[PDB]
Amino acid sequence: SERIVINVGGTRHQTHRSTLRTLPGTRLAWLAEPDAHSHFDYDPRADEFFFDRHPGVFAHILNYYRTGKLHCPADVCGPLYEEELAFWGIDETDVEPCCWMTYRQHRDAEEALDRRWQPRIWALFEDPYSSRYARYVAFASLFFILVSITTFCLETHERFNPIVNKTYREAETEAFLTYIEGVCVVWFTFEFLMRVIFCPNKVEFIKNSLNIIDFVAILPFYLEVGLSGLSSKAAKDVLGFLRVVRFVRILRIFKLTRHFVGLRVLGHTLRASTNEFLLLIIFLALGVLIFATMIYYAERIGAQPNDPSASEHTHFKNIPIGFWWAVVTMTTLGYGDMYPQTWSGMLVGALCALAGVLTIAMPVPVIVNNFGMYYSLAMAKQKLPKKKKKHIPRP
Amino acid sequence: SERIVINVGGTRHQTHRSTLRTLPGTRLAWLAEPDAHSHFDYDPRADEFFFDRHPGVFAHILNYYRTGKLHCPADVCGPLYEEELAFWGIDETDVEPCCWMTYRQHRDAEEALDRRWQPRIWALFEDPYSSRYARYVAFASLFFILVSITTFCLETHERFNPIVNKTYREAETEAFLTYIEGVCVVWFTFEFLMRVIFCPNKVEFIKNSLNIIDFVAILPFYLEVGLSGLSSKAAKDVLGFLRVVRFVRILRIFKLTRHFVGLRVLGHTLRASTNEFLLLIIFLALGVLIFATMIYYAERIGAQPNDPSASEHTHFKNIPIGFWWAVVTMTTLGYGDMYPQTWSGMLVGALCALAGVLTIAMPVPVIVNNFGMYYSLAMAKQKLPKKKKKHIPRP
Amino acid sequence: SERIVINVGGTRHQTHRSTLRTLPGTRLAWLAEPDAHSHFDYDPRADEFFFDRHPGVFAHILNYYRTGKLHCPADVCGPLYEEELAFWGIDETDVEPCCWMTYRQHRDAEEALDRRWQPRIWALFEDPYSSRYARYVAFASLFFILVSITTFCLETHERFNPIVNKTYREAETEAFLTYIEGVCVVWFTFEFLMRVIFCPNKVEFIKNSLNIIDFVAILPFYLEVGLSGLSSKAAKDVLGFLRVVRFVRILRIFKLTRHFVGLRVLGHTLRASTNEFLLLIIFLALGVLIFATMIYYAERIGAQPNDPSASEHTHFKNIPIGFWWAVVTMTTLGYGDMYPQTWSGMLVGALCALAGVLTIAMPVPVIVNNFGMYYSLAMAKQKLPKKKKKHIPRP
Amino acid sequence: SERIVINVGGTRHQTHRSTLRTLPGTRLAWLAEPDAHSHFDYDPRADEFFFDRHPGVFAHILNYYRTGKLHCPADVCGPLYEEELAFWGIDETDVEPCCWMTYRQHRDAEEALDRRWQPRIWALFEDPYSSRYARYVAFASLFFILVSITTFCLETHERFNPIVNKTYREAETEAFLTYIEGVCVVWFTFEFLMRVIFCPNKVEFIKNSLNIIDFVAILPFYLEVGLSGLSSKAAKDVLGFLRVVRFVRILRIFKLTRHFVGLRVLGHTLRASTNEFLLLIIFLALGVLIFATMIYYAERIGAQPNDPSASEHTHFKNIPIGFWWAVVTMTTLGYGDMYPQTWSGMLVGALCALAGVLTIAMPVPVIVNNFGMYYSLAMAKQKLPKKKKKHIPRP
Ligand SMILES: CC(C)CCC[C@@H](C)[C@H]1CC[C@H]2[C@@H]3CC=C4C[C@@H](OC(=O)CCC(=O)O)CC[C@]4(C)[C@H]3CC[C@]12C
Ligand SMILES: CC(C)CCC[C@@H](C)[C@H]1CC[C@H]2[C@@H]3CC=C4C[C@@H](OC(=O)CCC(=O)O)CC[C@]4(C)[C@H]3CC[C@]12C
Ligand SMILES: CC(C)CCC[C@@H](C)[C@H]1CC[C@H]2[C@@H]3CC=C4C[C@@H](OC(=O)CCC(=O)O)CC[C@]4(C)[C@H]3CC[C@]12C
Ligand SMILES: CC(C)CCC[C@@H](C)[C@H]1CC[C@H]2[C@@H]3CC=C4C[C@@H](OC(=O)CCC(=O)O)CC[C@]4(C)[C@H]3CC[C@]12C
Ligand SMILES: CC[C@H]1NC(=O)N(c2ccc(Oc3cccc4c3C3(CC3)CO4)nc2)C1=O
Ligand SMILES: CC[C@H]1NC(=O)N(c2ccc(Oc3cccc4c3C3(CC3)CO4)nc2)C1=O
Ligand SMILES: CC[C@H]1NC(=O)N(c2ccc(Oc3cccc4c3C3(CC3)CO4)nc2)C1=O
Ligand SMILES: CC[C@H]1NC(=O)N(c2ccc(Oc3cccc4c3C3(CC3)CO4)nc2)C1=O
Ligand SMILES: [K+]
Ligand SMILES: [K+]
Ligand SMILES: [K+]
Ligand SMILES: [K+]
Ligand SMILES: [K+]
Ligand SMILES: [K+]
Ligand SMILES: [Zn+2]
Ligand SMILES: [Zn+2]
Ligand SMILES: [Zn+2]
Ligand SMILES: [Zn+2]
Repeated sequence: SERIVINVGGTRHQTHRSTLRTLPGTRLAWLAEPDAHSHFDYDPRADEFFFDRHPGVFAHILNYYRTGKLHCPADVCGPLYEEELAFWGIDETDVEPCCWMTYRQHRDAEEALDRRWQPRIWALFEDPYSSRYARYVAFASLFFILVSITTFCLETHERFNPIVNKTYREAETEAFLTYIEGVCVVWFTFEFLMRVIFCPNKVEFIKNSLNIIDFVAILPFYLEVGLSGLSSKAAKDVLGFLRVVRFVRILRIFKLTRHFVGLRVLGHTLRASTNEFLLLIIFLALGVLIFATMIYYAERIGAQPNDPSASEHTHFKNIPIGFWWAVVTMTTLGYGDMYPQTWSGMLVGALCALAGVLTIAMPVPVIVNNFGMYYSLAMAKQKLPKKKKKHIPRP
Repeated sequence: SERIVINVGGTRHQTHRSTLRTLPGTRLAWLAEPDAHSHFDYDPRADEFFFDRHPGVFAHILNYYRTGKLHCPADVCGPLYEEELAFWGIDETDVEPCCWMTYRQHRDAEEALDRRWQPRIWALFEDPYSSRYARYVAFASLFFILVSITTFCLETHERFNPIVNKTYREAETEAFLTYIEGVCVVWFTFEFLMRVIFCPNKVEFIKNSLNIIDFVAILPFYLEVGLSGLSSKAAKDVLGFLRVVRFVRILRIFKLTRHFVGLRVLGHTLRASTNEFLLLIIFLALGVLIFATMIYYAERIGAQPNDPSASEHTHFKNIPIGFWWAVVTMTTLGYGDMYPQTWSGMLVGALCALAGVLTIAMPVPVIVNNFGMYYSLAMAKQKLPKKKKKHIPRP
Repeated sequence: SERIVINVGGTRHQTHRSTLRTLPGTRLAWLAEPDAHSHFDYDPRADEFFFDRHPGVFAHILNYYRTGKLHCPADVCGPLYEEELAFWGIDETDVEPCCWMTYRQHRDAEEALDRRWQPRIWALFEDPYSSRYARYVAFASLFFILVSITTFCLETHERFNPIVNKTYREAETEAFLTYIEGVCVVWFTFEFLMRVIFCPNKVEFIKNSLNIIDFVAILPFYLEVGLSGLSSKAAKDVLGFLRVVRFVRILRIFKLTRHFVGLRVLGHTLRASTNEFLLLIIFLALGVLIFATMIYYAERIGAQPNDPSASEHTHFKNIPIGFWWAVVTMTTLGYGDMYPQTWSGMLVGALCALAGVLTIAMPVPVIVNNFGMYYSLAMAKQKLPKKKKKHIPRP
Repeated sequence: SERIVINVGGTRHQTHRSTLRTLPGTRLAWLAEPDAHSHFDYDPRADEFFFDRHPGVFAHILNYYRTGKLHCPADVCGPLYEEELAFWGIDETDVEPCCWMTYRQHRDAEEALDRRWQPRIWALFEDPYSSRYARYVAFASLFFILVSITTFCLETHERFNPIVNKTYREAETEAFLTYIEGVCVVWFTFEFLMRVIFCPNKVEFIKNSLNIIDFVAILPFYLEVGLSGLSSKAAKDVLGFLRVVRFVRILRIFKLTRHFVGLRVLGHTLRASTNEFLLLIIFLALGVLIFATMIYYAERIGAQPNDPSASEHTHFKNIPIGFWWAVVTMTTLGYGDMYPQTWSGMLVGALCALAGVLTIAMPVPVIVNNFGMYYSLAMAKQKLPKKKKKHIPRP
């Protein structure tokens, strides 16, 4: 008589058949049919149906059935409630906004985070420490990347570019640094040559950004060597262009840091928080423009309409330079190259400081907390090494 | 015999009729009446009343009945407990302070966040991307707003105001920038004219701050054009005033950013955190005044009562300038235009730095966390698109 | 037979009499006695004892009885668990460290936050807005405090102290500012005189820090007026001392801000977080000393043992000045008056920057979070105005 | 018939014997054996097994049995769930990543935080305040450490090193400071001598870093005294070396601060967050290198290939100095000694500022939150003094 008792894991839940039918197409709606006594596990003597599930969360699922809103309990995790909803046939997109984010947190974080000697030669990058030879190769690669970066940094130092007035007063970098860069080049191009020759999935290897970086890093030395024969003025200009391009040597440390879990988590966080990064950029641009205009106008209060001497006493000659001042003041960087010198400009700068603090504190915590989730999940996955399931599902 | 059993969703709750009557005027108080056996769903054989509700939270409601204090469970959400309290007749303002904020969080966040061709022409701003023509119009508006802002920023640059000594050594802005601003004006005033002519709810349209901004942005060009005919000295002064007013061009980017969810969430957060903003302002003012006075006095320790040379060795000539120093030091901005040069002033500046850090870290986290709630709720509402209810309430 | 059933709010809990006796002196230990059948509410037919309490938390209390450790459920609040423990006779100091802080949070926050016309005249400060006359008096007091502060700030400005060379080239402040300070004095001393004459609890009134501040603020004007008659050189020195003491005028704004809930919450937070403030001070001192010594030594690498020219190229002449540099660099203030100019000093300064960031981020979040608790509780108490209890305890 | 009822603390849990056998080797798997009726507490009349445990968490353990995933309820603490899992034979390493971190938090924090007169003389450092004589000794040690640090700081001040041109224009520190350092030395070496003579566990005492620091602090004075007799030029060089080593006096304040709970918690946090510190270091190095290169190239846009005058207008002569600029800009320190002066360098500096803010805000919150856990746990352990257990385990 409209009375149905559901025994979920030893706990008897009593509700109405109309309440069960309120959500058609689900297991509890099917149970509310006159044929459930034969279509389900039914007890004639006890006059109740049995279910080997978790009653505590069945209570909340039946609360959805009863009221019309699907919430999520805070005493169990999202994955557990998801398994129970899947078993009961409840659509997980019915979760109310008051619980959706907490319910999805873990799944969202997981989504964000996720010849016979030819294989041996291709194993040079895969777990280099696994083999002694590959570990030694990795150590040599670290040496020859650090040395290349050091040579690139030193080539710009004035000590290594004494001015030669014989050939014409121009500068000339020392040749020993070039020789060290050359030995770096020969070793690193040996590695690149073996990687390119012994290369499965050629399309993927070419598309690989790290390999592209390696190729564009090795190109300039060869191009400079070849073009030196031409020894033309246009060849000199192209040599200058090649020197400009030589900066790609610093990008070979991303290969070294590619195995770092913190770096991978940071990359995943950057991919996930694109909206927050765009929000930060837009906020910063708005504040920069507004405060540059405000300081420009506050530093000219009481000035003549067109007198050129109005701008002779203020660092803020124009609004574009106020942009730089505003970004520096908003980031609390405060270089001091430009600062207000009037009372009105002083008030404007104070407002700029507080506004920058607040507008940067708006989305940076969101990005930081996303990074926290992803880092914690990665560390947990490390601390939980793969092992036997220990559980046998039913035949 | 004073013993009453309430069967809430299959779970039997046993309490005393005096306990039920402790809260008069509620459903459980009515149940505690001699006529509940006919006024409610009663089972003579089982001698208990049945309720198709959530027992887990009925336990806490009955705990309110039993002890006298209404708390809120942490295993269910505020909206769920609110529905249950509403059904049971419990006043939601009885929630104790230890649980009120958590119970209300979601509702507070939601409150904070909340001719035949004439409609087609009025659809120019409503979902411009919806129609191809309106999307093109929006692209053109973006172009003509960015170009206007660029021209306004460039007019203040010294490169575009060569000094003319013929007519009288004064500055004169280039005319090509004025011409580009003029084409910007003609397009934007075409848009404004159509918006004003085809305008439902004229009162609302006039009261609209964005439309007011548009009108005050278009006024100065027309006023300068008209007043140039007068060519009087007072007309020149009014032209200078119009140049000052010309700054309202930068306010036309708020129209572009008005569709941004981050901007709307920021606005809602600013509306909600007025108390925290006032607290921040008052704290900053107190600290600024106190530390300006303290540094003024610390830089004059051991000085003569009236010797004018006492202030010749310190940046802190007066307390008003100490205000600027104190705000700069409190925000950790540290421009460096003024800094203590004595030991006592050094100690005072250190105290200013720490005090500013703490007093700014007091309410900024509150504002940030409010922003976090509102942003998370808005993102959840986006991720949860409107769909079928999927639930049928009882006839 | 060692089997006892406890019916707590309709839920039957079955345990052993030895388990109940494991904690002597409590209600459940008494229940485990052969005389509980007459000393408690017992049901012979059902063979169980009845209790009109919350079973969900009785389960955790019985878990304490069973295992030996008292924990606190996260599905209910600390006050609720406290009431239940008090009823069951459990000592609340048995709570394990894994739950003690969460259990106590709310109570700790509450502890931190906590003639016939003679009363009318004494009501001048109590809710001044309550009476129209008192509100007008408060407005006048605000006016005469702001004006006094403005006069005090302006007296130090060079515009108001033109140098008089007739009487002897010394400075002399303008007399109109003194006259305005005098009218401020007469009004404020009228208020102070009425407060002192009509004064209940004279001991408390004298001990009041705000009234002490008022008296020390009014003293210097009278002392300067009286001592001007002496017109002696020692009198001039005492006049200079009185000018130094005149700074106490800025302390009369604490009276205005004493009614501010944010200010009161800040005071409570300062009282509560004394340990964290001491930790911050000690950390800062350690880092300052260490980094001052480190930078002093890093700026003298390769220098002569005693050559005086070693310190001619570095801002770090000594360690005491390195203290100032270190505090400025640790607070991320970066004035720029002193900075490393060597590679070793540069590394030391970088280490100082990161170390300061971390050591300041250590306890500042603790203080901030305490402030957050207290502010949230105060706002909740405001949002929950006093009303009828609505609940009637049993006779 | 495949139906088994488990009565856990008065609550009847009904499941299948196959469900119980899904996890072999556990208590519930043993219960699912035909001999459980004699191997466990069984009730023939009621046909159920009894367990004096917590049903609420038994429900989640049986949910593990049922589904195959072990989660952890959020309504109870990690230690409680750990005791229950241990009783039921469940491996605590089966906890899913969605709950592992919350389940382990407390245990991880605890792991991170963890003659007859000869003993009396050795009690000089153990609870010095316990005995009056030891408290006086501690006060004297504080005096003689602070005075030594003050003398060390003052010896580098130019006031105490007047230049002597008689003996040869070199500097000479005052002798009274040396005499005060000598009395400091005699007292502190008395303490060290008694500590070394009366010393249990000599190996541990020698290995103690604080005692090593004490010995290396006392060595230089004796070495300078002894070597002064030689009075050789090489002896003068070794005297300069000893002056350099004299810096170890500042390390004697770690002994004073070794009893501070905040310092111990900081040390534990540093030990625990090694991964986060390495992440911070690697992030900072990557950003510093990248932004130094970027600013170097942005300040030379449009410059000649080799013209020496290209670097005459920019602070960024090389990339190594850009390293210093980049670290200063990333930490928001902003000294101002070097800043971009071009538009491209300005954009690069802005990007550096935001990138530094974000990359420093990534792991610093993790370290801060670890510190928060450890500090809260230490304060809780203090607030919970050792007392009687009050609970008697079963014979
Ligand atoms: C420091 C910088 C970031 C500027 C300061 C930020 C806020 C103080 C302002 C700047 C832009 C403002 C927004 C600009 C325009 C709009 C659209 C406005 O909606 C409309 O105008 C639609 C029509 C109407 O009903 O008026 C709602 C507020 C909002 C989001 C504003 C909220 C407040 C904002 C974020
Ligand atoms: C850096 C700036 C913000 C100043 C430093 C802030 C705090 C160290 C001080 C400044 C003002 C102080 C408040 C000024 C006056 C009062 C009113 C006082 O109450 C009374 O005086 C009422 C009568 C009495 O019982 O004395 C309680 C403390 C409180 C809030 C003080 C708490 C401590 C405060 C916040
Ligand atoms: C930037 C400033 C704050 C200095 C850097 C802080 C930490 C890197 C150091 C400085 C002082 C150190 C503490 C100084 C001395 C001790 C006592 C030491 O215990 C003993 O020496 C007792 C006897 C023994 O077993 O050795 C335990 C570590 C601890 C707290 C140290 C932990 C690491 C600390 C906090
Ligand atoms: C301001 C500094 C810290 C530089 C900016 C940081 C991020 C914008 C960049 C710098 C280094 C990047 C990482 C460098 C290389 C890799 C390895 C890459 O994996 C591979 O290349 C493996 C082969 C392939 O499938 O391509 C995955 C992304 C990741 C972690 C990158 C993610 C994005 C990172 C963190
Ligand atoms: C060339 C004329 C020269 N003489 C003169 O008083 N002014 C002036 C006047 C008011 C004024 O308001 C201010 C003040 C601060 C910020 C600010 C404004 C704006 C222009 C209205 C918008 O942003 N600014 C400048 C001048 O610019
Ligand atoms: C013109 C006389 C001149 N000669 C002289 O010693 N002083 C002096 C003395 C003490 C002194 O205390 C200090 C120090 C630091 C901060 C501070 C104070 C106040 C005045 C009491 C309040 O805020 N300040 C200054 C002077 O101002
Ligand atoms: C007067 C002699 C002069 N010539 C010379 O090389 N030095 C020197 C040598 C090493 C040195 O180590 C450094 C470097 C950086 C920081 C630092 C140290 C300490 C002294 C060991 C402790 O803190 N410092 C200075 C000098 O001070
Ligand atoms: C000596 C030649 C001189 N003349 C000239 O235009 N350039 C130049 C050109 C482009 C350029 O791109 C930039 C700009 C900003 C950052 C940046 C780059 C890199 C080199 C490509 C990598 O990091 N930088 C510099 C010069 O360095
Ligand atoms: K800063
Ligand atoms: K700064
Ligand atoms: K700075
Ligand atoms: K900061
Ligand atoms: K500076
Ligand atoms: K600076
Ligand atoms: Zn919900
Ligand atoms: Zn509560
Ligand atoms: Zn616990
Ligand atoms: Zn889980």
